[PDB]
Amino acid sequence: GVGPVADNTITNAATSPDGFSRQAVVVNGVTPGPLVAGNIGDRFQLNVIDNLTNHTMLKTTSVHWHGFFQQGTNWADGPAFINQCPISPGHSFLYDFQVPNQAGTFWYHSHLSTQYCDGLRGPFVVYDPNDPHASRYDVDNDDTTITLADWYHTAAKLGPAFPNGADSTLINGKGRAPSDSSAQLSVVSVTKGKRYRFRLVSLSCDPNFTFSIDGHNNTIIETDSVNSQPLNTDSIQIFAAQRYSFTLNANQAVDNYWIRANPNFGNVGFNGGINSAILRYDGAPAVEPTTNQSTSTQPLNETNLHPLVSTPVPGSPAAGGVDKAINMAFNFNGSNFFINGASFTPPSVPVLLQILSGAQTAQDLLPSGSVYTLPSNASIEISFPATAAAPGAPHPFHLHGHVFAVVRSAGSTVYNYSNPIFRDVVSTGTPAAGDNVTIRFLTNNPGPWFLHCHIDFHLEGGFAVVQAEDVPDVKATNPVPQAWSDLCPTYDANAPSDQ
Ligand SMILES: *[C@@H]1O[C@H](CO)[C@@H](O[C@@H]2O[C@H](CO)[C@@H](O[C@@H]3O[C@H](CO[C@H]4O[C@H](CO)[C@@H](O)[C@H](O[C@H]5O[C@H](CO)[C@@H](O)[C@H](O)[C@@H]5O)[C@@H]4O)[C@@H](O)[C@H](O)[C@@H]3O)[C@H](O)[C@H]2NC(C)=O)[C@H](O)[C@H]1NC(C)=O
Ligand SMILES: *[C@@H]1O[C@H](CO)[C@@H](O[C@@H]2O[C@H](CO)[C@@H](O[C@@H]3O[C@H](CO)[C@@H](O)[C@H](O)[C@@H]3O)[C@H](O)[C@H]2NC(C)=O)[C@H](O)[C@H]1NC(C)=O
Ligand SMILES: *[C@@H]1O[C@H](CO)[C@@H](O)[C@H](O)[C@H]1NC(C)=O
Ligand SMILES: *[C@@H]1O[C@H](CO)[C@@H](O)[C@H](O)[C@H]1NC(C)=O
Ligand SMILES: [Cu+2]
Ligand SMILES: [Cu+2]
Ligand SMILES: [Cu+2]
Ligand SMILES: [Cu+2]
Repeated sequence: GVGPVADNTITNAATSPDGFSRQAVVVNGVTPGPLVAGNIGDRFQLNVIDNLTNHTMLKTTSVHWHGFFQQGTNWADGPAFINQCPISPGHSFLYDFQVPNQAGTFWYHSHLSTQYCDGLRGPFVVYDPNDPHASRYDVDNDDTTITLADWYHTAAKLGPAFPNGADSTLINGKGRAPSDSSAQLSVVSVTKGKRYRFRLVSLSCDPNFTFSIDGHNNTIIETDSVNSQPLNTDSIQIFAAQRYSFTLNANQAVDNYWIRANPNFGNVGFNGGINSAILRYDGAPAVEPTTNQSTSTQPLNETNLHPLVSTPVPGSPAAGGVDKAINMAFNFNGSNFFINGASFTPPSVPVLLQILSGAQTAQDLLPSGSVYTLPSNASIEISFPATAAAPGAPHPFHLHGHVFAVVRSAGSTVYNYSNPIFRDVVSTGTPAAGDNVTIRFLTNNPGPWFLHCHIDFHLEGGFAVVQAEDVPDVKATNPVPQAWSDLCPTYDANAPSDQ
């Protein structure tokens, strides 16, 4: 829609995606924000204009472009106090980066506190003119992007620290809450006889969703920005921050069909058309579907996903057969999450600025115990053993600046060192199954990269660490613009009520 070169204006506005009016953080007037798009090889120049006025939802902001490597532009990655100080109200900041070696489905969101739950989130697509999946579909545009979101009637800072589900699931920005069962539902239009590349994006801040379309099967062709071999499914459980592209063939009778996105907790099911949208074939009447849900007989299993092209797993085919192995031991005390004994507290000086100011060892870098220094050009293995010590399972963990191989998926005891799927957000599963979800990546990208649970309320509680990669090369590799250098002084000069 907008981009690669565009203004993104951030404001507070009244919205009613489920008929319930509340103040939210919006992008160019809307939540979810507009589709940002471009092509592989593009330079993106996204000018984020901070016109926020509401301290409760934060007047400052910082935008993360989810899934992008940001090689040589660590400064524009987004996480507050990791890669930048927040943009201040009444100021603008230009995110200027390239996407030379990636295509697929991404998203953007505030990476400051829990601000993205309040509305600052939208889809981001990078098209491939030579897309290897192009022969599998006919249509791929603005109207084939499907966004999923949890929506709350009480703002992130005003409700419980860990809410027990959303008031409504939104599909393409609309959904129903119990307060209004006649609220406008989103309609996705299809012309019979065409195949559509639907890009499913979870903008969720907490819950995962089990996505299905009545009377239609789906062919998965992309997993978080990674091209997969075609996998036919009839349902997709999608965790917060994950993406899938699936091909839908509009080959059924001209009719209305229920699109379903059932959350794992909160208001579950479909009473009164909650958790629902409409698949309308051209020529079908402007009414609700009356189609019935069928049992999923081909649900998506992550272990069934494999890259479209041969993609070697970092290291050697053995447990710990890497240059560096890291285990993440989880703890939770009622209010804060801990990884290996440390609950993340954002430092005063952004980690990247600390590095630029000379800090290159874990010892010198702040916060103490939360920063892991990684060797350059090395294979890394990280395990996230599921434990009842950290409730809120299944936790979807996300690694910035990298795609990783999922050598062991949730609900599986298999270690796949041959052809596992690569992605950027992974469910760590449940302690009930004795899950030990394990990932592998190569250190090809100098800079500090955030590694955290993508349930934003959990991130807020400190469920995060920093992977500081190739620290002695970070400054030379990531030259910073004057505008970036100016962010921290401006932010630190703010009255705390203007934050
Ligand atoms: C900054 O942002 C924060 C967070 O978004 C705002 O916090 C809100 O604070 C107020 C208290 O001042 C709370 O108000 C409560 O709202 C309850 C629900 O209100 C809805 O339902 C009402 C009955 O149907 C309806 O009248 C009301 O509409 C009105 O308010 C809307 C905005 O909320 C507005 O868009 C409409 O035009 C209309 O004026 C709501 O739809 C209500 O039941 C309580 O009695 C109480 O009034 C809010 O809950 C807080 N919001 C959230 C999301 O948590 C804060 O106001 C913002 N500051 C400024 C200056 O805007
Ligand atoms: C989506 O994929 C599923 C799973 O492959 C398909 O379900 C299959 O549908 C066929 C045809 O409807 C079923 O076979 C038929 O069964 C009925 C009743 O037993 C019988 O009367 C017919 O003669 C025929 O054999 C099949 O059982 C079923 N498979 C499973 C495992 O559920 C579905 O058709 C696909 N949907 C579309 C629209 O492509
Ligand atoms: C949890 O631990 C943090 C320190 O990391 C502390 O600030 C907080 O008070 C604790 N909360 C409890 C005891 O629930
Ligand atoms: C998970 O895997 C790591 C590394 O292989 C291992 O050290 C750890 O003990 C495992 N945890 C569990 C609970 O299986
Ligand atoms: Cu993200
Ligand atoms: Cu990210
Ligand atoms: Cu979590
Ligand atoms: Cu992040």
